[PDB]
Amino acid sequence: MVSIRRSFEAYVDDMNIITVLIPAEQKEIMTPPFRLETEITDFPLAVREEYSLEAKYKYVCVSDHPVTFGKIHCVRASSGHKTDLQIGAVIRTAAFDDEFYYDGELGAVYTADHTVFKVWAPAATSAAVKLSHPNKSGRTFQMTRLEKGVYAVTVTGDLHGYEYLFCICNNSEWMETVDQYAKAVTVNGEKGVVLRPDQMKWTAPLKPFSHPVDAVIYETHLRDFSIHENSGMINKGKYLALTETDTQTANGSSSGLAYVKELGVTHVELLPVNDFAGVDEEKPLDAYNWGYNPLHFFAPEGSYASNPHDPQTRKTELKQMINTLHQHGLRVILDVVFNHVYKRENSPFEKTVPGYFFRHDECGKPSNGTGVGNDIASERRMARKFIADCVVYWLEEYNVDGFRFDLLGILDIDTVLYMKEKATKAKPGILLFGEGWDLATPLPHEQKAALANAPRMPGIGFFNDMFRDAVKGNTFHLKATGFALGNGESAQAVMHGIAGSSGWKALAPIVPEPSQSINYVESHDNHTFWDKMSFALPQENDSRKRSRQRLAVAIILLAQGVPFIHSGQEFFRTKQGVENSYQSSDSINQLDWDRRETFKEDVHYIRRLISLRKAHPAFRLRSAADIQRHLECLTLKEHLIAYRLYDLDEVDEWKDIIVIHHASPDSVEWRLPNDIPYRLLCDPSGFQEDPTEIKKTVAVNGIGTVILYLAS
Ligand SMILES: [Ca+2]
Repeated sequence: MVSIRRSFEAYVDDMNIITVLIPAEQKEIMTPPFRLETEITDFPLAVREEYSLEAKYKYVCVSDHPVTFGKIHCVRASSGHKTDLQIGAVIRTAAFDDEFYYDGELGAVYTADHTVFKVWAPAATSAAVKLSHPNKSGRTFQMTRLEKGVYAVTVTGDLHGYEYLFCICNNSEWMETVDQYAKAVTVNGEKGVVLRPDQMKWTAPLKPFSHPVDAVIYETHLRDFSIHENSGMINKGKYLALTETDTQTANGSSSGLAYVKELGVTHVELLPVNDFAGVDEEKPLDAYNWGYNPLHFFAPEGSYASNPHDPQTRKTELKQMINTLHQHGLRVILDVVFNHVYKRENSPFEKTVPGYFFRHDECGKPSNGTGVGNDIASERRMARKFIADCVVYWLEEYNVDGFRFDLLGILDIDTVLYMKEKATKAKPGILLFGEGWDLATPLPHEQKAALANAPRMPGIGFFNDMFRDAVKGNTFHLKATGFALGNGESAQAVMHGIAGSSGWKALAPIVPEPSQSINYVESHDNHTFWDKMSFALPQENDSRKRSRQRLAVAIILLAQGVPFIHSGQEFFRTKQGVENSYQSSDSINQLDWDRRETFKEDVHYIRRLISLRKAHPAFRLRSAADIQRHLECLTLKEHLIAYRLYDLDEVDEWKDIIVIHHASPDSVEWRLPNDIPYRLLCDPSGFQEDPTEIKKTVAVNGIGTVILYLAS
């Protein structure tokens, strides 16, 4: 690794302190007094303290006046030697943040007449914009430093289609980088692209969503969803697939958009659609990736587009997909990754303002609470601005309906509340939730947007890992089993989840209100419910396993809270035992439409459970207080849980509702809390077309759910 040759080193580690490092074998030569120099300036430096290091001797110096950024600084030793003042830790100080915070817009501001380019690079001494265009003249123009560390330049002419890169000079080293706010990029996101507004017209206006507990979330990956040969969709693994109406499998079973609509889901959650690394857009079939390797936060991923070479195309297709879903009454949730970037060292953040956008440990090294290399320092003011900017942009430009925050716990609460204010204002009713894991990132525990602090984040939901493990079984231990798999030890936790996880007797609340509990038993992470259960119950036949998985769905779908379903879960999706399929082949990750046909009856069961939920508000109480007033547990045994919803006068169409979950293949009788005749709406066999009436007792035969209801 080559480098600029320098006599000694000097860094601005704080607004008024300069650290001078002198190579050991020069300690007696390059000695103090040290002076700071710049055009029009030459001041003395006071040595607060000095001490030896491995191969260098250090001097912690103080300056009477705070360092002025944007200009090259020289520090001279008494020996006459000099070196350029480099950037130190000063960038991560509150003082530095308050001095340079910029509240204006950044990026490329286009007009048919001219484009204004702006980049925040407070610690830099120079910046320029590099313009290029297919078969055209390339030009690089110096940018001017304005207030708040912002560099800008106005380029006359119509820049539509022009590619651009920023050149930022930090510590006398120029780095080339894509605009952090790039809203379009070239294939494989190598350069940003300036594009005129595409005049997209949203023709499927939707009123703000009623309430979180009224949603049914369906998590899917754009490639997985339609890549299968029998998917019935033409644009396999592309944005346009979901725009295809009335598609069906070879045997005639509904597929794609029609399928999703038919299931009764309200929100389709998509894995990362912003540009990420992991798939060569030039050869999309040669590799696969979930997409959790952020490159450009304001631009779409190119492998899902019909043509990744034409900058506007991916934008057009993602917007059409979203508008079409809306035309069909479906809403969209975007999985976003503001907790880290792919390859910190070469990221736009690091190349523009070194050390600013990432958290560091006490030793000065990048923290790794995310476990993937770096943690975005959301608490830094321009980072908080970026995240808020990004969320509002996706809402305004792509008209989405919510966001699932990957590693939500890595973000700081103030940032979360700040973006929430801006996001809900731009789009009333949107869903905002994520995995509030308490991770080892350098933030005080009460500042982490973790589950534990849910009480301070009203309007933000969290994946309920407790309810997940209670029903399915511990996720960390393959063999561990949950209530649905026959473990009576988790019956109470399950009942707690059924009640919205907002407190149950001796059990402390998981979240304050049910609107904040994302109830699920499967997601793209870890083994699918089918594969997990297959390892935990190696001696159980497929038929029984199917009943257990259907049981887990009924528990979640008939539970207070916000139901979440992993795509393919409805038909026992399997990944061949793969635990973490982030980069596995399509054979592993594709949505198996053949399996969808095979278990069309099971899929139908979950469809009925969803319709049941939608037709009865009793399952969608809006507060822990209302739940305490209409839900009560009637029986809690190792393999049997019976609860009921009552006093539903102005709540439900039905006067009383009883739900019994049985997790054992044996048969048992269950006494009702009264002798009034009820309607047998469902049993382990599934829903009954013509509900028979039963009295005093009811048979509970095998694994499954029985539902009784009293009309009015
Ligand atoms: Ca990409």
